[PDB]
Amino acid sequence: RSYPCDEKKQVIAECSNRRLQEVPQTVGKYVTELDLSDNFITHITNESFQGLQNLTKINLNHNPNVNGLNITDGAFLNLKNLRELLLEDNQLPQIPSGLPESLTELSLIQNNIYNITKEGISRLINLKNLYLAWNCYFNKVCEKTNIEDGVFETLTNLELLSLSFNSLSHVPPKLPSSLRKLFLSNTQIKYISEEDFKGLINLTLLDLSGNCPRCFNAPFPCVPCDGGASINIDRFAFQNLTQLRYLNLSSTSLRKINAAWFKNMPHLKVLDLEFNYLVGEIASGAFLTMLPRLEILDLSFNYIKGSYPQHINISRNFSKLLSLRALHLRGYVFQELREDDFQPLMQLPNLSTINLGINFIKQIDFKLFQNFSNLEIIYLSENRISPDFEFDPHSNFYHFTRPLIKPQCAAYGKALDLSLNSIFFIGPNQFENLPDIACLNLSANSNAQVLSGTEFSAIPHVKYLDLTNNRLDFDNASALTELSDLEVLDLSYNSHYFRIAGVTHHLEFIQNFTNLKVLNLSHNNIYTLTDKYNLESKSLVELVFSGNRLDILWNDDDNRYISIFKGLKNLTRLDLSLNRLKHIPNEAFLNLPASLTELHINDNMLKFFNWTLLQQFPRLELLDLRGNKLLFLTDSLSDFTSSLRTLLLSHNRISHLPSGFLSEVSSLKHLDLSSNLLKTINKSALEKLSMLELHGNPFECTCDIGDFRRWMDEHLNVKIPRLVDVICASPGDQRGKSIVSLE
Amino acid sequence: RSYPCDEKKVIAECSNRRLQEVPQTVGKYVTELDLSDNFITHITNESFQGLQNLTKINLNHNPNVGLNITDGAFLNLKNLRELLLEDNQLPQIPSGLPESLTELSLIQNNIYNITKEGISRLINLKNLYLAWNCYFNKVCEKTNIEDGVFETLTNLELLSLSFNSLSHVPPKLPSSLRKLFLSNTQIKYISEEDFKGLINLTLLDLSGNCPRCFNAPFPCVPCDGGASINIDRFAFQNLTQLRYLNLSSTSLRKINAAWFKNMPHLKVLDLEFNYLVGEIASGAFLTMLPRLEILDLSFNYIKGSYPQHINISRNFSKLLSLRALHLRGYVFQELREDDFQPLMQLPNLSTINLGINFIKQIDFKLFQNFSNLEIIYLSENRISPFEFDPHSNFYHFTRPLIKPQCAAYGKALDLSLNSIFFIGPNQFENLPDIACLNLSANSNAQVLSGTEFSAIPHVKYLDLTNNRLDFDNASALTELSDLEVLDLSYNSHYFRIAGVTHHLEFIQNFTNLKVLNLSHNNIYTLTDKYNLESKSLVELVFSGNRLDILWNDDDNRYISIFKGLKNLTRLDLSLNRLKHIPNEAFLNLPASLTELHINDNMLKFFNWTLLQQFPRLELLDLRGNKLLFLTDSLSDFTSSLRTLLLSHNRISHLPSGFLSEVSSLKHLDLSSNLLKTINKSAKLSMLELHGNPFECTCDIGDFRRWMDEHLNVKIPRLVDVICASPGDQRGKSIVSL
Ligand SMILES: Nc1nc2c(ncn2[C@@H]2O[C@H](COP(=O)(O)O[C@H]3[C@@H](O)[C@H](n4ccc(=O)[nH]c4=O)O[C@@H]3COP(=O)(O)O)[C@H]3OP(=O)(O)O[C@H]32)c(=O)[nH]1
Ligand SMILES: Nc1nc2c(ncn2[C@@H]2O[C@H](COP(=O)(O)O[C@H]3[C@@H](O)[C@H](n4ccc(=O)[nH]c4=O)O[C@@H]3COP(=O)(O)O)[C@H]3OP(=O)(O)O[C@H]32)c(=O)[nH]1
Ligand SMILES: *[C@@H]1O[C@H](CO)[C@@H](O[C@@H]2O[C@H](CO)[C@@H](O[C@@H]3O[C@H](CO)[C@@H](O)[C@H](O)[C@@H]3O)[C@H](O)[C@H]2NC(C)=O)[C@H](O)[C@H]1NC(C)=O
Ligand SMILES: *[C@@H]1O[C@H](CO)[C@@H](O[C@@H]2O[C@H](CO)[C@@H](O[C@@H]3O[C@H](CO)[C@@H](O)[C@H](O)[C@@H]3O)[C@H](O)[C@H]2NC(C)=O)[C@H](O)[C@H]1NC(C)=O
Ligand SMILES: *[C@@H]1O[C@H](CO)[C@@H](O[C@@H]2O[C@H](CO)[C@@H](O[C@@H]3O[C@H](CO)[C@@H](O)[C@H](O)[C@@H]3O)[C@H](O)[C@H]2NC(C)=O)[C@H](O)[C@H]1NC(C)=O
Ligand SMILES: *[C@@H]1O[C@H](CO)[C@@H](O[C@@H]2O[C@H](CO)[C@@H](O[C@@H]3O[C@H](CO)[C@@H](O)[C@H](O)[C@@H]3O)[C@H](O)[C@H]2NC(C)=O)[C@H](O)[C@H]1NC(C)=O
Ligand SMILES: *[C@@H]1O[C@H](CO)[C@@H](O[C@@H]2O[C@H](CO)[C@@H](O)[C@H](O)[C@H]2NC(C)=O)[C@H](O)[C@H]1NC(C)=O
Ligand SMILES: *[C@@H]1O[C@H](CO)[C@@H](O[C@@H]2O[C@H](CO)[C@@H](O)[C@H](O)[C@H]2NC(C)=O)[C@H](O)[C@H]1NC(C)=O
Ligand SMILES: O=c1ccn([C@@H]2O[C@H](CO)[C@@H](O)[C@H]2O)c(=O)[nH]1
Ligand SMILES: O=c1ccn([C@@H]2O[C@H](CO)[C@@H](O)[C@H]2O)c(=O)[nH]1
Ligand SMILES: *[C@@H]1O[C@H](CO)[C@@H](O)[C@H](O)[C@H]1NC(C)=O
Ligand SMILES: *[C@@H]1O[C@H](CO)[C@@H](O)[C@H](O)[C@H]1NC(C)=O
Ligand SMILES: *[C@@H]1O[C@H](CO)[C@@H](O)[C@H](O)[C@H]1NC(C)=O
Ligand SMILES: *[C@@H]1O[C@H](CO)[C@@H](O)[C@H](O)[C@H]1NC(C)=O
Ligand SMILES: *[C@@H]1O[C@H](CO)[C@@H](O)[C@H](O)[C@H]1NC(C)=O
Ligand SMILES: *[C@@H]1O[C@H](CO)[C@@H](O)[C@H](O)[C@H]1NC(C)=O
Ligand SMILES: *[C@@H]1O[C@H](CO)[C@@H](O)[C@H](O)[C@H]1NC(C)=O
Ligand SMILES: *[C@@H]1O[C@H](CO)[C@@H](O)[C@H](O)[C@H]1NC(C)=O
Ligand SMILES: *[C@@H]1O[C@H](CO)[C@@H](O)[C@H](O)[C@H]1NC(C)=O
Ligand SMILES: *[C@@H]1O[C@H](CO)[C@@H](O)[C@H](O)[C@H]1NC(C)=O
Repeated sequence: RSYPCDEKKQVIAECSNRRLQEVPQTVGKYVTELDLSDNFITHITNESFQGLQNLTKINLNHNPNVNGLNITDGAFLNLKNLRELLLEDNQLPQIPSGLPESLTELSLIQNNIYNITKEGISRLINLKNLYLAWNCYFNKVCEKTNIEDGVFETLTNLELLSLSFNSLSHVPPKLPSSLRKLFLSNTQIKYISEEDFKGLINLTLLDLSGNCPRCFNAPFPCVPCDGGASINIDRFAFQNLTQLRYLNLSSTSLRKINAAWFKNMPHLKVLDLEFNYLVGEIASGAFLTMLPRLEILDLSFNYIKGSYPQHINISRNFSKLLSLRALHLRGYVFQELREDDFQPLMQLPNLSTINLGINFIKQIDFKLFQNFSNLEIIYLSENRISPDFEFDPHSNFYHFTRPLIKPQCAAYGKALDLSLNSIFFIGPNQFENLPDIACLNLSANSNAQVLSGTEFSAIPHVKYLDLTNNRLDFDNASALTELSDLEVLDLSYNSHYFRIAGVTHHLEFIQNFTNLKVLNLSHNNIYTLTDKYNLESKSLVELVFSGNRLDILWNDDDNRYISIFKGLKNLTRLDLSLNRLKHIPNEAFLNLPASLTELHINDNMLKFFNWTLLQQFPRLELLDLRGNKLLFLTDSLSDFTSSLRTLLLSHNRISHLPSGFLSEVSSLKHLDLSSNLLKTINKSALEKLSMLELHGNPFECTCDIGDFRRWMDEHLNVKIPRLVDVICASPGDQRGKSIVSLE
Repeated sequence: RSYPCDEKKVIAECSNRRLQEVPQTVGKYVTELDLSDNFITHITNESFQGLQNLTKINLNHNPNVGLNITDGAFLNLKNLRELLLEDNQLPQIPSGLPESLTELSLIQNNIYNITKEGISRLINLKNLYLAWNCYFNKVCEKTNIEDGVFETLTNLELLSLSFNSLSHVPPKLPSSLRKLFLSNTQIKYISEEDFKGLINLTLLDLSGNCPRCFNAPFPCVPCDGGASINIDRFAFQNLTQLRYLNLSSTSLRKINAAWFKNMPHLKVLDLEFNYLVGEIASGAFLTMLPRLEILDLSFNYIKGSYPQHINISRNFSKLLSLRALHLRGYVFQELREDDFQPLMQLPNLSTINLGINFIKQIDFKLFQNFSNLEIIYLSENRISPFEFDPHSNFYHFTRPLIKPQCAAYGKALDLSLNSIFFIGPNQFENLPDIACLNLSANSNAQVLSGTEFSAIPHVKYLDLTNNRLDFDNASALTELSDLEVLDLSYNSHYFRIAGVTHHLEFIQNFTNLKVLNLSHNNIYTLTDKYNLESKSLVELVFSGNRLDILWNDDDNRYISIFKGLKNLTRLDLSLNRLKHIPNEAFLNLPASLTELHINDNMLKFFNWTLLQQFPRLELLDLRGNKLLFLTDSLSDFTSSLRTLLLSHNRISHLPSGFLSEVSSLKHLDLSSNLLKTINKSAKLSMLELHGNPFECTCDIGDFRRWMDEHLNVKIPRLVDVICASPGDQRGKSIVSL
């Protein structure tokens, strides 16, 4: 049984974030990939891996976690098959000397390396990917980056070079022509000469973002080119970049795009022009002629500060972008979207996504979207429609790359996102002349209206409706029923009226949906309903009821809600967490749908749980009771269940395991007992279980512990994670140490 | 040193201490004993034997999480006046309670039988509480009141019987009564005989008898066919001294004016939760109330009905003494000027409350034409551009409608929890001279520009919390020259977004601004001006923001973010995720500070030597962090520090000399840390140590010795200052060795 790492085959040794002080000498001979990131390793020497000649990869990132990792000349030199070596965030002062010449990936992102030397690098002929980003940047106290002449020239298999967020001042000379991707973002390069990318006939990606940056409102310390000038790109800079697919020129202070940049660039797929000053160019846009194969165009945050124009001015020459799939125009900042303003786009055959987030737009003429060929995502979030390093070095710096629309919503069809606006009620004609919308997000519009069964009549086929973070007033039982096809409904965070005991709350409308599969009512603080105390639906499969007040609903002095979930005949998944529950009336538990396969009651305050009532739940596979105050287990659990696969009891107050509880239920694969109060496990508990969790428990590590230890050896198919977290509370000398390490 | 209680001046506070039974170590000299919320299971004549000067006993909520009392167990207690036995699941009144009893509370038990044997022996009772013994869907018997049981109680002033099944006003009540409480007692009928003889009654509560049950937040049984309570027209005839009358939720559709004939001093009339819409618009009984100060007609809405207007009878103009009119939940669309006519000449009408009416429009000019409103309460409308506490009102909350700190300044207008998502140019035309304005929770997303409040320029307290304000203009709120308190908490919406502007410059422009709250805005980036500046400002709350990011190691722009706050005495930096504070950032905090909070962050280290630049610093709060050790040189860094809070850190060892370092140091909190000892080595008035894991061997004795030799050093919760080790000491307070 491996220690300290968790070893598997897919041979990986997961060994991260385990407070290891030195490289463990206890790693299998057979491991090919070792991860020791986020540990406290302070030294590496020609000893540190002596056992492990079959190592293809070592991750040593972020050591030591909260001064600097200390690597000896040739410490890795003995590792003949070492391919990928990650050394990020290790406060290195130089590139380690004597690296094995077999390397293909080297990463030194986020260290203190300001000298890139032949001695360090030139001998590594097999390097494919080399990452030196983020060594000198912002107001980090650091030197200008010295790149020794010809250091890269010998790297003739190098496909990816990244030097971003270093002070370079000039594109380094003598780059090998093997290069496919070249990242030089935020490098302080003012000027790009015809010579800089001369040879690079294989380049597919070039990133010159952040050189001559647009600094207004920068969320980082930002230094403009003198006068706020744009980057200066020679007319012929890109001449031989025939294979370029991706070009990032975000925040280079462009007022003018040169069309001839693109003359020899027939395969260009992505042009990123965020954070420039391109309002003028968006109105003119000759360069657009040059880009009929472009799929993605990001023109976000090019606004003129202070200027809030009536309309957006889009060149007719947008019509020429025949391959365009997505257009991003956040942050142009304009008051009104009129049908004609988007004419140049209405015939683009493959234009699927339009993103106008964050434009402070007050009005939109929605009939305009109809006229589009093929829109699948209309993203209008964040407008004014009405009735220890801050930046991840492995992320895009200029936007977020999460999907615009949850995938679960977009699978249903056309998507319209009106989240984070001011649509505080939906009027009669609000959704008029819209397309057949299937996925609709109205989250956080502070919508306080009484829905009544007509508001979505124009878009009756909505299948996924996100109404979270509003303040909806449920005083009408026809609400939403115009949506016969509704499958998913998200009503989380509409507490506003639910908190007020004296106003009606009608949730009757739920029964009227033929196809409703998932319903989210979390964080609504539900403690009182009007007239009908029961949730009913023949359809519903999942109910999420976390963060309401079942403590008040199932209070011992009130019977009204004793069956609140019973009418949910089709239910398999129920979540009752964060309901302040101290106990559940037996009658109320036995009234939970008998169809349940998955029940969560975690993060309440349960002192007692009545295990026997499980008998009314033949199909129950998973039971989550984490984060309650549970004191003991039943000793005959298999009397009460034959289905239970996963039982979670982390973070309770269990001090004893009953007689043979390990082998109590055959069906139990996964049992979680971590962060409880076990000081041992007697032979008593001995007499299909894949995983058993035990970390956090205060173990008494005397010879009383030997029974279980023996058990661990006799059942190595029972996985016990985090063995370094399965710790002796006592005795004094054994305190801190893993139970697994003492004789 | 008292144990296990904390004795004061002579009051033994001994509640919530996990006591299995009454402690036998109670100071013999104690008057009041609090043992509420322990796990006590039995009381005998043995329990309180040694204590004879007992005025009062509290044993509520025992055992907490079945209180057996023996007959006559309290008999030996010759001076016992007050006895609290709430929430003990008693099956009967206990027998043999002493005669000296002036106050008995038996709220929340299982007592269904009120007996002479229990009660009639208690000649001296002023106050008797028997409420909440059988109610709702509790399994309980109808309540038996033995005939005449209260007859002998001729000093009885308060009798509370609410929330029990009575069905009739028990007969034969001592005429001493000032206050009779009979809410939710299932009494359909009030006869002429029921009160007749109670000539000193100032208060009568008949609420919840024949309840209005629609949308009730509790299991609710109406009288047959929604019928009203039946009150005999001479039922209140000899109730000449009545000041408070509660008829909430009695299903009244009609009020008999003549109930108020002999009652010309009624001050409070509660008519919540009935059906008095017609009565409100006709209302002869409004003539019979010339001294009435507070009238509550809330929640008399007709369900479904949502009328254009509110119909207020002319006769409201006879309510000459009216100070506060509560008209929640009438439910209607539009408040016109003509509709509040009757109200305009009432000289003392200071408070008008229309919360929760779903109102869409108001003619704000109508409030001018009143004689002297101090409080216009319009929260929770549609304006645009055991569950229950047995010591609270059942039908409304009793907290001030407007926070006292805001009302203190003058006329107040509360428009919270509406949909005023921007303030238009006339939103505040025709208003009185408002001094306190609440616009919280309106989802207002506007760019304030220094003109929106011109029509009410003397606002001194402005609550704009829970909005989504867009700070894109340095002149925001600058028309309010008199502004003293500005609360902008919970306006994260746009501060989240790196790409839009965030202009806080406007703050320097106020001569008289004292308090600024910017909590929970997740502020991490600001536009152009990176500094907060004010000559006047005295307190800044900045909790719930991102100083971890503002003060990041690779950015210098915010290193002086608070320096320009030259007059500042209180600064809150809690909940900012700070793992460490740059030294140059700390030194840049205003030197005027007297109080600094940096609790609930994640600090591993603290540069104590930095305290030399803060010579007026009295309170330093570092609770809920990850500090691993204290300086050993504190005397050298500060001579001003009185309170030092380190609760909930990871401190393992107390530095030699620490306990006698500092002269200014009154109060030191080290509860919930990792102290195993306080070795001999290590103005002091209080020292908190509960929650630490002490080694309870002989090493500990030097500290015990220390405790004895300094009784002037309070150490609360000694019950909770527990041993972790060794195995035979685990569990035991460190005094009990
Ligand atoms: N460019 C951009 N993208 C944003 C923005 N806000 C959200 N996003 C989303 O990032 C996601 C990643 O976009 P990004 O353009 O940064 O990177 C793309 C594009 O550069 C590129 N791509 C993607 C699609 C395509 O048709 N052609 C193409 O070249 O492949 C990357 C991987 O993204 P994937 O599409 O596989 O998730 C997109 O998923 P999205 O359709 O929901 O809108 C995108 C934003 O402001 N700008
Ligand atoms: N009656 C009533 N009061 C409500 C309601 N909602 C909030 N409140 C507030 O609770 C508070 C308590 O009022 P309530 O009528 O329940 O009880 C009063 C009144 O019954 C009575 N009183 C108060 C003032 C007075 O002039 N005359 C008078 O008889 O003494 C009690 C204590 O008041 P306090 O000392 O807390 O101000 C008031 O302080 P408030 O001015 O903000 O408006 C009140 C509500 O819906 N109804
Ligand atoms: C400028 O524009 C280009 C957009 O083409 C950006 O390149 C993209 O950079 C991200 C972040 O490093 C890369 O994503 C990462 O990819 C690796 C490898 O597959 C994976 O380990 C990470 O988790 C993450 O997915 C992405 O590959 C890359 N795009 C392409 C086509 O290679 C560039 O980041 C932009 N520059 C800045 C500063 O925003
Ligand atoms: C309201 O509850 C719904 C339903 O539970 C939440 O949406 C669901 O969120 C879960 C994860 O939180 C999604 O499951 C995940 O699927 C992904 C991708 O396939 C998988 O990688 C994850 O391990 C996980 O299984 C689930 O698909 C999603 N369901 C739907 C229908 O969208 C929702 O987040 C809740 N709303 C709020 C505001 O919290
Ligand atoms: C019916 O209306 C009357 C209006 O007076 C309400 O009477 C009030 O009842 C509350 C609830 O206990 C009393 O509050 C208590 O005041 C005493 C003062 O010594 C204090 O010790 C308690 O902690 C508690 O705060 C309040 O005094 C009382 N008002 C008067 C003038 O006595 C009554 O509660 C209403 N009934 C229901 C069921 O809501
Ligand atoms: C925004 O910050 C202000 C200033 O901290 C908060 O208002 C202040 O709230 C405290 C209590 O948290 C008040 O002090 C308390 O006063 C009461 C009554 O005098 C007293 O009983 C307490 O012992 C304590 O002294 C303080 O007066 C009050 N300040 C003002 C100017 O009203 C405010 O609550 C914060 N807002 C939010 C939404 O968190
Ligand atoms: C509806 O719009 C809201 C608001 O933008 C989306 O909420 C975001 O969701 C992502 C992923 O769930 C989170 O990481 C963000 O934190 C959320 N933002 C906020 C402000 O809450 C929501 O996901 C959208 N719904 C769908 C179905 O796409
Ligand atoms: C402004 O309006 C809101 C209306 O809710 C008040 O916020 C409430 O404050 C009370 C008293 O502190 C709290 O107990 C409530 O929980 C708060 N409710 C909400 C929804 O936040 C606020 O106090 C009012 N401000 C002033 C100055 O009176
Ligand atoms: O927007 C509105 C308008 C009126 N009502 C009415 O107010 C009462 C209490 O909520 C109910 O009868 C309901 O009809 C609402 O709930 N919401
Ligand atoms: O409501 C608005 C309208 C426009 N802008 C403008 O948008 C840009 C980014 O915030 C800035 O120039 C600002 O003037 C806003 O910030 N908020
Ligand atoms: C790191 O360790 C090496 C030897 O292992 C030593 O020569 C060197 O001085 C150390 N450097 C630091 C800064 O610890
Ligand atoms: C673009 O849309 C056309 C139809 O207008 C379709 O034939 C073609 O397959 C689409 N192109 C891609 C790459 O999806
Ligand atoms: C629901 O609202 C509609 C629209 O006004 C109305 O016709 C209907 O009567 C309402 N139904 C209920 C349950 O009140
Ligand atoms: C909703 O379903 C119920 C049947 O349970 C029915 O009474 C009602 O008319 C339905 N309303 C709509 C709009 O489908
Ligand atoms: C029950 O749930 C299943 C999904 O597992 C679904 O196919 C079916 O429609 C549901 N039953 C009814 C009556 O809707
Ligand atoms: C109004 O209040 C004042 C001051 O408390 C009081 O003296 C006066 O009698 C009241 N006026 C009336 C008409 O009740
Ligand atoms: C703030 O907005 C007002 C109103 O639009 C305008 O007059 C003023 O110039 C603005 N001030 C700033 C700081 O831009
Ligand atoms: C606020 O004060 C600053 C300088 O202290 C000044 O620049 C600005 O014009 C002032 N604004 C207003 C609206 O008074
Ligand atoms: C500083 O605060 C104190 C107390 O509020 C006050 O006396 C003084 O006016 C303030 N100073 C200035 C310059 O506003
Ligand atoms: C504390 O700050 C002072 C002043 O900057 C500095 O001299 C000292 O080194 C700091 N000490 C620690 C513990 O960092």
